[PDB]
Amino acid sequence: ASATWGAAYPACENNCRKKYDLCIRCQGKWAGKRGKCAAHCIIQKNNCKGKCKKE
Repeated sequence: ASATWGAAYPACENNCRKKYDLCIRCQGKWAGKRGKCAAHCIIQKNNCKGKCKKE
């Protein structure tokens, strides 16, 4: 009706969805930082949703 967007930029955000899932290196990279390997990486896919989407 009005706020009909998302299929124009999708990548812009999808990139962080993959990223979030390509960032959880709870092993090695996050050798013990597990608790945050997760949270940390999820806030990415989510921050993205505020840079590409309006909802």
